[PDB]
Amino acid sequence: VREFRRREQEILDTALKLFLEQGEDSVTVEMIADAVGIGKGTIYKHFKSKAEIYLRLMLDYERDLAALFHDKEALSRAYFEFRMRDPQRYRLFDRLEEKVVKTSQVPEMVEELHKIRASNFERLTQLIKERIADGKLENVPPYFHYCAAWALVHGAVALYHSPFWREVLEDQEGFFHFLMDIGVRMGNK
Amino acid sequence: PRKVREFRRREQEILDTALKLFLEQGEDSVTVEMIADAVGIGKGTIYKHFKSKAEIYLRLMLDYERDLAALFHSEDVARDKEALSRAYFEFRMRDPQRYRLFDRLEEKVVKTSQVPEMVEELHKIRASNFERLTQLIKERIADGKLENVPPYFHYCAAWALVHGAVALYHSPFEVLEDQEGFFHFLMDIGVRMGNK
Repeated sequence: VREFRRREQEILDTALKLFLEQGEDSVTVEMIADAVGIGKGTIYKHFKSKAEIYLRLMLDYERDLAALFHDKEALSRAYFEFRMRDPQRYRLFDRLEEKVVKTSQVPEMVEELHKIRASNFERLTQLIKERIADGKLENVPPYFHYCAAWALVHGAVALYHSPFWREVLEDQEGFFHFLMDIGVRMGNK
Repeated sequence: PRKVREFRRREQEILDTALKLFLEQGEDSVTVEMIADAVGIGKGTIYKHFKSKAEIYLRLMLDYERDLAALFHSEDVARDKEALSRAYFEFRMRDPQRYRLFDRLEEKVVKTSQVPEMVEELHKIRASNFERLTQLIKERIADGKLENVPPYFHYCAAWALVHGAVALYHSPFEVLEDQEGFFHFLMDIGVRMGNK
């Protein structure tokens, strides 16, 4: 029943933690089975392969993003918070783009991923257009704002994996909120 | 004199040619003999300038750092602190292929035992450039332009924006018509981020 959920989200949450601690190529399905305490027979009733776990973790990420779009300033801020919390996951997903998404594996899930990604792209573009029409954002093509936000998030994720960040940068949580302020205010009219 | 001027002219032609060949065919493919042949000299002559490809690598990086240092000697009759801040983003964001090349060379030659005198040189100029850029930040904070947060906040934000812009230009994303207007939009954003 609802108990199917406990397992599912337990394989999901275990797999991801495993993937980020030890690299995803090293993590096999038996390992996620032992870590949660079950056999790979029971793994298969939930996820027929690790690629289904890969895709489900990405589909769940896009679904949480979509939930966010359901105060435009507070929304723009909560979008940068969501994109920039957890840089490790963002990098895992960037890698899975070439390892799983751009292949013939789990094609029904990959097809749904494209659909929710195109839909999320449209929603954030609409937020940009409304902030433009509200006079907050500069009246340039919306992909100016879209690609600027893409660059800022991408470079912030890269920054979090750097020796400067983990050894010289002091107040990491204060900097995090500074990054998000910078995100809300960029391109402002 | 003449002999040194033609020496330095050929050195520069070697560096211009090596860099072009590196970006066109991937640096790992390009031998010194490929470079010498491209400039029309032999191996014996190119050896008189750079004893190995690794020395060409390091010299290209040093040249970059000396270019950045000279940016910080812009006179104020021509560059105020806001104009200098714009010129830094301009210098940083033009040439994404070279930025991406220099990232790879960091692993290949800088963090290794090849050409240790040039590498020691590189870290010294880098430290001076870090101090120069931090100074510009602190002067813009004191002028009321930048938000009064630790200066490394602005430095890391500037790093993140340049890094992401370079990755944007390496993406398959026809998405960016009017790449010149967006380039000047990105520079305004650079100048304006973290403003009070």
